Amino acid sequence: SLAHTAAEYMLSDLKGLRLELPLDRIVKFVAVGSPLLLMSLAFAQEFSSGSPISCFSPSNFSIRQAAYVDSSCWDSLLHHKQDQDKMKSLWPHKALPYSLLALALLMYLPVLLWQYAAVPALSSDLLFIISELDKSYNRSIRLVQHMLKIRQKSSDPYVFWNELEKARKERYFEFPLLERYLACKQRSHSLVATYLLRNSLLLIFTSATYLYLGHFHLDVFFQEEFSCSIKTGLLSDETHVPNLITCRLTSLSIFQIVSLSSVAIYTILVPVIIYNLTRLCRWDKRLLSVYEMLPAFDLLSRKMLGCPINDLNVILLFLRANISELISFSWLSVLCVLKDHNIDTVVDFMTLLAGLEP
Amino acid sequence: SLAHTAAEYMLSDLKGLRLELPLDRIVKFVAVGSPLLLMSLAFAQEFSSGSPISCFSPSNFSIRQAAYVDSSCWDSLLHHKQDQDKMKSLWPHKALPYSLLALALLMYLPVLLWQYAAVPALSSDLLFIISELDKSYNRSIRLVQHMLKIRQKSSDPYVFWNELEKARKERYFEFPLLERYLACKQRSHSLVATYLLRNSLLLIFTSATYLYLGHFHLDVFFQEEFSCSIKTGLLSDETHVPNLITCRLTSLSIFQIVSLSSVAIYTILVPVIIYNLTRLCRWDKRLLSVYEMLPAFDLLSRKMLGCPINDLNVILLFLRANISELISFSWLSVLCVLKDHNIDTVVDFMTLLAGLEP
Amino acid sequence: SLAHTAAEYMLSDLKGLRLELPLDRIVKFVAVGSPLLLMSLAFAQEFSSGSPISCFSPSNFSIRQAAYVDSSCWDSLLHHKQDQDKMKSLWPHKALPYSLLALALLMYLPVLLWQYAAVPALSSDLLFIISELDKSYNRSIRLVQHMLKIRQKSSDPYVFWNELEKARKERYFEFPLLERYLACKQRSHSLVATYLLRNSLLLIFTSATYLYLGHFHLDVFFQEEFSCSIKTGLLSDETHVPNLITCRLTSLSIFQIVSLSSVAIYTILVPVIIYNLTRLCRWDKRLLSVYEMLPAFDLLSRKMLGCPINDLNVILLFLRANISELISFSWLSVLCVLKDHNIDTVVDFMTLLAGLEP
Amino acid sequence: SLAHTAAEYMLSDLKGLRLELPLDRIVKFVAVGSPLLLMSLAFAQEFSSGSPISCFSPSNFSIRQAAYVDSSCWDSLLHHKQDQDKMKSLWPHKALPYSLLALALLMYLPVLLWQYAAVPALSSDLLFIISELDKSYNRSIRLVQHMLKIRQKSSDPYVFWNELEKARKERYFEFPLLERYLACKQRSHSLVATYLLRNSLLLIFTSATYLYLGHFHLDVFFQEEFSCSIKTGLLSDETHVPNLITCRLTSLSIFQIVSLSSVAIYTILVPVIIYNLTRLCRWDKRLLSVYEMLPAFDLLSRKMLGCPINDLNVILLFLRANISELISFSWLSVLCVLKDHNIDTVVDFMTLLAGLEP
Amino acid sequence: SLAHTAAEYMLSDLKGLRLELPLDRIVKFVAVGSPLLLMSLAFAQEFSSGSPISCFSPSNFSIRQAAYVDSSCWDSLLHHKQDQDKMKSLWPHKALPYSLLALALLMYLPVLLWQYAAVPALSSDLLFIISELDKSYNRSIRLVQHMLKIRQKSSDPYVFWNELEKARKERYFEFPLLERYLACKQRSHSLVATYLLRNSLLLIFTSATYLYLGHFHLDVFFQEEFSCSIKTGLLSDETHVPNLITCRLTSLSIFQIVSLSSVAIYTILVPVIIYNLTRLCRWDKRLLSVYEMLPAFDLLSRKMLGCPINDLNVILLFLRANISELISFSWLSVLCVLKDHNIDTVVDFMTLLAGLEP
Repeated sequence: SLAHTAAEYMLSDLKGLRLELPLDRIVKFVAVGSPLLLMSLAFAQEFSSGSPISCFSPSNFSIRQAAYVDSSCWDSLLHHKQDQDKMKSLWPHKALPYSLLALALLMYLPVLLWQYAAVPALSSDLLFIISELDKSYNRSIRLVQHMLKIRQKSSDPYVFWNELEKARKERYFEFPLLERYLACKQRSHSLVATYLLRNSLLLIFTSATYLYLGHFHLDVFFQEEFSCSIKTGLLSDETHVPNLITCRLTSLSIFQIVSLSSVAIYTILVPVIIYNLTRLCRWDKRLLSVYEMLPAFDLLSRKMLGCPINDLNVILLFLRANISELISFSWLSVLCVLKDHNIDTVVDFMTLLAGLEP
Repeated sequence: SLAHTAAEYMLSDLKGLRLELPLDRIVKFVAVGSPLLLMSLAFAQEFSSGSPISCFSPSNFSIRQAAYVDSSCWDSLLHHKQDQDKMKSLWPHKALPYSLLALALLMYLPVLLWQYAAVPALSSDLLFIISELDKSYNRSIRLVQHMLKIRQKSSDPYVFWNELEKARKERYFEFPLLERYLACKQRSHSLVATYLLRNSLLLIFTSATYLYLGHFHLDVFFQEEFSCSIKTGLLSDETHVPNLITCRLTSLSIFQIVSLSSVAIYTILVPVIIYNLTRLCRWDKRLLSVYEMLPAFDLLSRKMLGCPINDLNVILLFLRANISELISFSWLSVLCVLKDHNIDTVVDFMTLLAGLEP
Repeated sequence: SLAHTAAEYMLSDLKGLRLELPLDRIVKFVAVGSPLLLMSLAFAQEFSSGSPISCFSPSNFSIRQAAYVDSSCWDSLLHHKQDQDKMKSLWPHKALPYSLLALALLMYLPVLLWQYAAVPALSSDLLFIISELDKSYNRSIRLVQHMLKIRQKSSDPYVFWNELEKARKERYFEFPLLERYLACKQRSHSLVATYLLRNSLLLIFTSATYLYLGHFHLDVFFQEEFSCSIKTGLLSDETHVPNLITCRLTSLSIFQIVSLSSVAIYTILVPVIIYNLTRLCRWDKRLLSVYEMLPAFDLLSRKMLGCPINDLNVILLFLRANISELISFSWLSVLCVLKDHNIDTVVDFMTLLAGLEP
Repeated sequence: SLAHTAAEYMLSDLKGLRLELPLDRIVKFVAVGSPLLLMSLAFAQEFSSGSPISCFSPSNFSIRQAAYVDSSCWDSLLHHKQDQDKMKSLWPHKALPYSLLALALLMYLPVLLWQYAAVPALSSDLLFIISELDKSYNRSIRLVQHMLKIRQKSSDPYVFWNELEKARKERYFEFPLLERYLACKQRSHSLVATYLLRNSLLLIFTSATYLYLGHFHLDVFFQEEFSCSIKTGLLSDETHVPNLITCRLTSLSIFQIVSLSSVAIYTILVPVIIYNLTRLCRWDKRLLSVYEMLPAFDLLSRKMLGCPINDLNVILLFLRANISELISFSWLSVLCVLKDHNIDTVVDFMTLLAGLEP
Repeated sequence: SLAHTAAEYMLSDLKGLRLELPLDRIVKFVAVGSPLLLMSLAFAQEFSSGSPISCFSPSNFSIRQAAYVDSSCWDSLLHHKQDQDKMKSLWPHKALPYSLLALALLMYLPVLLWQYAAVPALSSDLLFIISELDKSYNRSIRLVQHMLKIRQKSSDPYVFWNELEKARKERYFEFPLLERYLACKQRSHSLVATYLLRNSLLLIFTSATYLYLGHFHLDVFFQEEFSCSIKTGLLSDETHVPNLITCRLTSLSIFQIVSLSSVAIYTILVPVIIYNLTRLCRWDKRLLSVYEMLPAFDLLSRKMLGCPINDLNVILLFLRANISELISFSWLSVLCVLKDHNIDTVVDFMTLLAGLEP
């Protein structure tokens, strides 16, 4: 089955960045692999359908004539009701695998749009961001060996403030270019549209699937017997039954169960994308108390105003997922005992020098 | 069969930390792989079922007519009893693989929840804790070694009872950051909730499986013959049998054996999760006797009081399984001969000094 | 099926250079793999063909005679209409896989032409050009150190208003090799033809596919029943039906869907080739403002005049995709804060020393 | 067949330690894979059974009726003997694959028990021993090499019986850390119970297999023809033979051969388990003569007294297998010429210094 | 087929030592893989047997009745000859696969026992012997170069006939540990018993195969038609043929060919085993003429006395296959010139100083 090779080629799980949120990956997995899995279950493995149509041909017919009768109606699914002659078609029974494959291909479009429209740019931005944090951290490394015999011998305030205010105007406190980079990036409105459009495509496709299931299905759902005709052409001048009644659709149960599963999976999937969309509608101030004290992280906390829709929200959402890899997976994360005005200041710095890393 | 592929993808066996207990692993393996194995056995390998329904059609029927007979009843499981006209359905026979796959997928949810909502924080805490405790070694053999050298130069109270306080309560012998970190953790109640929910989901899934097996199964269990009807539609105006009796279900034995095995496996597996849950309801004091001597290992034994339902219990339980990789898989493990007040204290030192460590 | 294999060898995704645009890549993917996917869907997997034609032979015929009748009309697919005796053929039904394979093979010609007659000559140019232009960061505030420091040494115009005509404009700063190379490349008109030919081949082949679908298809489209003759040879002297009416094509629906999808995919693909060919018809000056300040990058924006159909256009088109490999993954992409006269050009400068890499 | 996959997954052949004896390994292999091999041979490959039952239906019956007759008795194996109506079941014929799979999975429990309840503790207790034994090597030859500085030019009585006699009491040569450890492990009894349970499980399991083969088999062994009944339900009101006599079991020979092989393999396997049980019941004093002279091995050759049940026996048993890895695969193994009171003590030493390794 | 799987698992082709003689390897290959190859050839691939028995049922019988007749005699092979009622059985036709697999498994036991009972000690001895023998190179050139250098400074008896006793019988030109090791080992008789038993097991298995082929085969060899009985049970009260004559065995020729090949292969194999056995019954003295001149190799050449059945014989037998790895793959192998007492001793020593090892 092509479902397996589809699952292998597409839907398959720089050098270090996490470019996709776990919830987005879960949503993509569930929305893309479900049609392929349903197609694999329906037309392979357990339920060997064989022939999807059976016909009650008269006993006078031979084997090949019965095969002709049952094969000339599968491609001509038409109910010749006696109620004029409203020939109702049951084409979903034949087009179900095509619809499943079309939905599987369609649900992959937002993934490609995200991956190609804006991923080199985001990679460039965050790569540059991480390319100078390491060098500034190295520039901040050469303070502990300065704070070992100059800091120790003192009457507490002076050196543990005195050398700090000496280091305050000293050029390893004010960061080189971030003060302008963040101003450039926050105001630019280019990358939020990609996120919004990616979520809107999934919502629109779910709505389209609902419309498809509500309009074409739900009508031929409890219909299992239909009467066809063979003498509708060159065979009209022949002596046999003019209405080959009681042609039964063998795989009706598979049809119903596939429809129900397709409805249910997207029904439970709907609110997750809405939550992801609403994630960007607010300014996240969970850990902002500890951010305003650190030199570099003060700038991230400062530019938190105005409309909550700009590139800064997405960049911060991606950095928070990338703030714990190997180097910021440190004191910053360990600074959880500082979440509970002259004592708090000296308590906060003692904790900082307690984790003196080397 | 897709059971093999499902076993390949899901249920397939930082950088050194153990993020799962062996009992939890065996529980997950047994609860996940069992439905897949049952599905593989039931509809593949040994017993090639062929057609799960056989029909005793009258000899006047043709081959294609008999095929239509036996295909028009496998999707219309209905016992047309003469007792009015209660058509009892036998749909579990058709839906057994569906139920098995659904159970296998449902039982994978707690593993995903544990992986997504608790693994990173617990890994971070374990990393910080191990990085702090590995430095506790060169603080009781390298810092305390000047108790044996001074003991032989003096006698009793001012050499062994009056120096254990000015050295134990010394700056190099304190870990205040670790004490504060565990003090803030013992108040937390987030990560224990993940464990409780992970076990509770398995409990409710086992209960739901019990209701499913007790309500739908156990009724169609000893019934192997049912009389169907064909003239319930456009075939009503025809001359043949109106009640085509004795349609026999071929794979009843597989059904019964699968149901019995599913009952037995989970009946055996039930108390294990209960024991896992009650593991957290007590404070474990199996080795505190040797722990309270060490500098850093005194703290984790000190903050051991009050209600046991908290984060520190979980982190310590995971730490016990994580205390023996390559570094603490040493003297700490060898500290078994000191498990049996001023006699052994001078003799427990000589065993400790006997090891020249590197 | 051969479609899977052809997808494995053909269409499978120096040492760092990107010689193909992503739009070109996706165009090639969706132009080459689409007929292979259609062929795989049409004659394998979900829809099991069996026999592509059914015959209504008289009941007197045996099984082997009916098989002969069925097999003697597929290779002689021929409508003997009574309307003299215009013997219309329905050969597209038989020739669809051959046509699909021919189109799939024909789609590869522009790709191989570009890979053979364009890649090495252009790759030499890219390697050489990136090689000179790398020598621009050594001609930075390392060599322009006495320009920011001369602000207080010297005064006003001959600092950062007229200092550039003698101190900057001198032999060390300028590059004669670029001046010699770019003019000759501008006058050259060799490689400007390969891109146009490769796009025009795809356009011509699309038009040919349209003509094929409009002439041979769209006529035998709703025809599913035709009458044949078997007494057109050595069987003429036999007593049986002289014309065997109602030979039904079982796979008419697959034919219709294949034709419709083939039309739709190429209709969607048509404008992208036009966009790609028109990409070269204009000069891109999006980031020319920041290019003319830099020493080496000034020459790229200086030779920007005349007719756009030149080698330089393709060179810069491929360079902008490779301007972010690992070393130019830096300040030039960083300099977004410079896209908003005395304060303007100075602010151009301390932004350069902020990203001083080491 | 699932037997192949079961063989790959289970029963598939620190970092250098040998935690398993070869005899126990071969016992596990021949006890686990044997039922899997029998299952693979019995229901696949050479003997393509097809249908396990053949029925002599009357010639009036059609093909479908005969198929129903032969399929309605395989799942209802019940001998309707005329001797009241003691309908006897021949259910082992249908349950043989289930029994084989149950035994194959069932034999694997002791392996898991040994791997989970004894591997870590034994690995640690043996690793400490080998680590001490490879860290206390230099004090066996080079220790007396400095005493050999005088030995070359000093009289034997006072440089072989008195000068290095004090070196025996010296600080450098003594291993109390073993001396207490051996006794402490000797007083324990935790790990011997795991070995005893592992072997007793195999013994009980073989006896259970014997009970199964003696009670339910050995009765339907020469029976190949049984007479069934079809009119035992809704078909009672029909005109045909009341008993479909002479239903012959096709695969009786496979049944008999499988039973005989299962009996013979375990009959051959029985004494090895007993020998492994009694291996622990005695002191192994094969090489105690050379152990009592060596520094570290004197302690190993000191403590063998009292009851034979202790963890020390298992530890030394596993150490003997690992005493020839790469470093103890040395002079100790070379010391085979010292297995044949003033000349014995001197010949034993010039042999020791003859193999002075570097 | 299991033949391929067995070939992959069993019979599949320290760290440098060669512990199996090429002749032993080819003997094992041609003795183990031959039955597997015969089984793979005969019961698969080219000769698709299908049904191994054909029945000439009367034309009145139906298809299912004929299938019953032909399936109830394959498992009941009994010739109801009219000559009382000597029902001769033809069970080898059914048991040939089982016999072939049993022979294939039986021929592997000596390999396993040799692997498990002789490899460790032999490898230890070989490693010891090589690690001592490789030191002999700097023991005849680095130590005896002052034999021809002094020779030119004097004349005859005190320069080439009186110094050969002072220099040869010196401390550094002696190997006491090695000579004692060989003295101890030539008394041993453990490893030689393994070789003798390994060869005798193949001999007895060959004789058993001959007995099996001569007792059960060679009787049913030209018999292809046997008359069975079907009214030997519940069918006795029926109206049909009491003697269903002419049940023809389809696979007689392949049976004959398999038997002939099995006889011929082992007939060819027999003398190789006896030659391998007789290899140990003599002292090999081919290159021993020069072995008496090297210092260390003199001990290997000295102890050729008494009965040749010793562990020493086997240790040199495995040594000669291992004298040409990389280091003794040298001057020793170069020494072909000196295969054609003062004259020869003085002329021959001109090579090592000329052919320097430095």
